Amino acid sequence: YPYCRLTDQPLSVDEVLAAVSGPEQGGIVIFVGNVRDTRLFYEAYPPMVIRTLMSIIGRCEDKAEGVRVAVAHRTGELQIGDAAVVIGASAPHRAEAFDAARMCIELLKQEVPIWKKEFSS
Amino acid sequence: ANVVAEGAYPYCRLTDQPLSVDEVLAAVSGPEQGGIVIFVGNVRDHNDVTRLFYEAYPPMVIRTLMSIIGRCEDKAEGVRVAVAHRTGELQIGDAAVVIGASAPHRAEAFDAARMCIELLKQEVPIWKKEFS
Ligand SMILES: [Ca+2]
Repeated sequence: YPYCRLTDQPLSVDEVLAAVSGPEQGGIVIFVGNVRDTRLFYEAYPPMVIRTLMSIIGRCEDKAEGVRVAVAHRTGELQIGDAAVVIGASAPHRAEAFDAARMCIELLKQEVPIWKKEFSS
Repeated sequence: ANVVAEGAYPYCRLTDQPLSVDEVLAAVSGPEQGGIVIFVGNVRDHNDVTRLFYEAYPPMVIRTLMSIIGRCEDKAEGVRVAVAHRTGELQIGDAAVVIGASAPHRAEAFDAARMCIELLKQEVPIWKKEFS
């Protein structure tokens, strides 16, 4: 199965990178979505979100041969500098890894149902 | 062997040692960088060892990389690009290049990363041979 995580813990670039690596993957694209410049919370129902993430991964891998996609999304409280999402896509060639990573994040942004809360301490 | 531009310098590293995603990632991170894209170009197999060298003097290659970075950064506001490049003897699976690009938003980060690798491949001349 693909690497597909929804967690309250800091995301791992190492893990996403490893999930997507392999002898035949010449190109790897990794997207990191960081929190920019006050408290921030992500609230989600994990079963629904994870299912949605799996759907997205399947559609992205479907575009070209040898394409591997991994996704990690964070929930809970976040700080400036924290990764909210980490996406990895690999392919024999760089074009297909760029295509899959970009497709993955656009779909995620459009589809993953999430509540965003902002208040001030 | 390692040469790296640190501080205010744009991140540029030439080495014969294993590359690091984390270092490149840190190099383009910032309070206002909301979207970050990393490209890793790996040695893959076509039926086990690859030797890679510059066709030019390393300082010439650095000038080239620094110029490429400048141009990629000039395309939009808040764009940061970083390049790590490895030569010598590499294994199947080894990273030959790690590129990082960041920006306030994701679109410019993807643009910068893609532009960077494209300019690199057409402007940085590399001696490449496969061995057994
Ligand atoms: Ca050549």
